[PDB]
Amino acid sequence: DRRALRIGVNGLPPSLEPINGISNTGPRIINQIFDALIRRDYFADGAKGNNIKLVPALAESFERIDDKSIRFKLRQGVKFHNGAEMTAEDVAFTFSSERLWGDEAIKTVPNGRNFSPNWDEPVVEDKYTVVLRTKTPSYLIEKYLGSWLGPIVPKEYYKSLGAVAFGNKPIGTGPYKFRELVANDHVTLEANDGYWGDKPTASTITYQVVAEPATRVAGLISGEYDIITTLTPDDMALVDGYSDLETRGTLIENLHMFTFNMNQPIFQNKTLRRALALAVNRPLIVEALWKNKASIPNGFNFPHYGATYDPKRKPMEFNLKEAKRLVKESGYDGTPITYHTMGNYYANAVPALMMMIEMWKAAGITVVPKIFAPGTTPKDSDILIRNWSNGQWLTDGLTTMVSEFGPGRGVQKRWGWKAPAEFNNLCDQVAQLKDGEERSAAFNRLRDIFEDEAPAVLMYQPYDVYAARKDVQWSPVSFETMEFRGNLNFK
Ligand code: NA
Repeated sequence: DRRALRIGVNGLPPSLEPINGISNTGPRIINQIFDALIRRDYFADGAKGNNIKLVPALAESFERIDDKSIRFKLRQGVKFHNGAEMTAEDVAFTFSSERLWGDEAIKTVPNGRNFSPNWDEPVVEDKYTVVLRTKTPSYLIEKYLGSWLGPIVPKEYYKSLGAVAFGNKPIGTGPYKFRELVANDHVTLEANDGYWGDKPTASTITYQVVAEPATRVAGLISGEYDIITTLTPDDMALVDGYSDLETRGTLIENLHMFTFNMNQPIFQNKTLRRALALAVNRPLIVEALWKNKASIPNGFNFPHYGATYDPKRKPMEFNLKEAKRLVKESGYDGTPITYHTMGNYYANAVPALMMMIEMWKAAGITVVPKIFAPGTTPKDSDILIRNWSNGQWLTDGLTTMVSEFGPGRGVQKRWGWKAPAEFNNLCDQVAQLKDGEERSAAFNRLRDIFEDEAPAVLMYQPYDVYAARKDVQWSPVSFETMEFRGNLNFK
């Protein structure tokens, strides 16, 4: 018979509503309850969980009909876990102004517009045909629909509960249905044997919260968990030493960085930001703390961007002499500069910060750690430097250089980055351009402006480490989620 699967997790998301649950901990549950119109086929063509190939999922087929619209022909007879049939009304509601990107929608789905292209209202043409469209040109609609924005929600059930209550009792069409949630303790899912895709291989999946990695590792050894999440390379020797267990790691499409509150006088100008960027010996941090498993990106540039990945782009430079030169040009007077970090919320954050403080001290810059406890929210006027992480969530270069650092977004509006006019004009263009030499050249120009301006300093692409009992065949994917479709067998 099928075995129950137990996953020892770092935590649970604030909600299981597909958008509001977007976090380091939500997608690994959400991916099981819901399906999107398009699925990223991570293991296609022998790829090691990193293929960017998008394949139809709830959409039987789709045809792009112009630079801003796609007509989807949906699978018919597919049911949500409540017994309701999925139709074009459910898909239109999922990406409607009412639920997702209108002004009232973002009161209960705050990131609905942030994670969306410039949508126009979906058009339901018949029971199973829906045109999803943007107001302005967008050759990124397919990638958005294959991203964490994509999960299809049941209109009648979602509308009767609202986004918050739906988040505590989600209903989707996915291989595993929601059974129960005990806040910050566990989520249990059950096999959806009415699933339109392959039969689920686990009878139940339990995500059990174990805050401390050491206790997660104990639980795996003891037989409490079959898989455990959120380990670092340092934990690999202990786990791999057991003949019944093994680590399963992968580079993830996330970016660890530090950024500045550019409203502060010292960071209004690019000079000290550039001095702080050029003084970081990123290879040293990667060798010492990540066992050379983390990757330094060659600019704001990753292979999963696809046509907008530039493999020939030169690496970001460590130039202590040029950093010292810029410290003098900035007029820095030795006042201590705080670096806000919520402990090791981002893996190895305090150890990396302690190494960077010494690199900054070498360039003649005094940076002091301000390790704020979790839950606390330091006010903006108190932040000088702060660590940040950005999930590189589309299989495209738009996210996050354009989505986070673009015009009207946080880095410019809230954190005062006065980006050069060409950067904002190229940001607007790459959202609308089709992939080609113009689009690829514009991203390289945006990358050059980003490095020149230093609104943030890219540290590295982290290496995520899972551990599992060898009798559970399951491979990680290059994203902060877990995929069990064609990837979960009990030996
Ligand atoms: Na993990």
